[PDB]
Amino acid sequence: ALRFEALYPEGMCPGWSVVVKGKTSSNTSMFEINFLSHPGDQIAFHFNPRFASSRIVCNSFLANHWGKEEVNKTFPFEAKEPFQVEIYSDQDYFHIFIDENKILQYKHRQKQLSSITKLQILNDIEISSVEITKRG
Amino acid sequence: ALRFEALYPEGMCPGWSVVVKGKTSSNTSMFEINFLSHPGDQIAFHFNPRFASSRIVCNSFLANHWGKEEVNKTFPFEAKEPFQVEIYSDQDYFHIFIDENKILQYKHRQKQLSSITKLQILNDIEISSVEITKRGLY
Repeated sequence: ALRFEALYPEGMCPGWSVVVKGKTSSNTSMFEINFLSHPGDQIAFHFNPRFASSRIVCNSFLANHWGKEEVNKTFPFEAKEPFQVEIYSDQDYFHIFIDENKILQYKHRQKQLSSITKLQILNDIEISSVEITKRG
Repeated sequence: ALRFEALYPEGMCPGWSVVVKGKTSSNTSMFEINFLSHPGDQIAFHFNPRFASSRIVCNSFLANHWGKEEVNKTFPFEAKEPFQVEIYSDQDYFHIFIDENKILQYKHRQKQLSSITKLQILNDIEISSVEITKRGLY
C-alpha cells in the first residue's frame, strides 16, 4: 500500500535530497521509493530493497513498461532495524547513501529531470521521517 | 551461489565440529552457513554474516516460515581478510567461534538433530578450508 507521497510541482530533480528514515516489519517483505514524472505518472527512478533475497532492485517505468533491472548486492538493511536512506540527484545520476555510506548510483533514463515532481513510498516500511531539501 | 556443500547421511549433529576458513571478496556483501535437515534440505540453522551493516543474523525455517531473527550484539569479522569460523553442536546449542573466541550460541529450534545431514555455504566467501570432525568423548 501507499505509505507516503509528496508533490512539488516546481520539480524536485536535480538538486534535491530526500531522506527517508524508518524500519521494515518483516524479514521477507520489501518496500520501494519511486520518483515520478508528469505527464503520464512515469517512474523515473524505482528503488526497491527486497529483504527475502537481500537485493536492491532499481529500474524505471517509462512508455508503460519496465526497463532493464539494475540489481545491487550491497544490502545495508535488516528487518526491524531502523535505517536511513538518502537519495540525491545531480545532472547525471540518482545517488543512494544508506546509514551514511555510498551504496549505488543510477544513471538517469528519464532526462526531463525537472518534470520529476512526485515522491512515493510503498509497502513494508514504517516511516519515522521524510525530509525533502534543496541542496543544489 | 553455492560455494560448498557436505553430506554425512548418518547425521552431523550433535557432537560434530565444522571449521570454515576463508575470506570475503567484497567489503559490503554477505555469506551464509546453513545446516540442513533431511528430508527436504530444510534450514534447521542459518548463520549469516552481513558485511554491509556489520550484523550477524541467525534463524531457522520451521513450520513453513522463518522464525524470529537473532541479530548478534557484536560483529568481529573484517572483510577481505582471512578468518576461521568454528561451529560445534551439543544437545542444546550451536556454538559459534571466530579464532576460537566465542561469538554466539544459538538454541536449537529443530529438535531432530540427527536429521541434520548437510552443511551448505553460500555467497561471498572464498573458501580455503572446510573441516568436519566428530568430537570424541561426547
